[PDB]
Amino acid sequence: MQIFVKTLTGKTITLEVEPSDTIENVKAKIQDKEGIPPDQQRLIFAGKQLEDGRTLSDYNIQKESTLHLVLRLRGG
Repeated sequence: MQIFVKTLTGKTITLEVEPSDTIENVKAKIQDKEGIPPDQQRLIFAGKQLEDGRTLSDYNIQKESTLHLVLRLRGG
């Protein structure tokens, strides 16, 4: 099933995913596509960061849901 990932500035990256697979599986597509490594990738649904080793069903992320892609540098 597909979701939507939005970058900082506001490019939308349409992205396909499997709901009982993990956030790591989401990140490996983003990492193929754009090329940000998964430590530097930070995916925000709403105002929670999604944990790595959990599924999309855990968070309750579904078809045609918007995730926001911002980065991880050093400070925060």
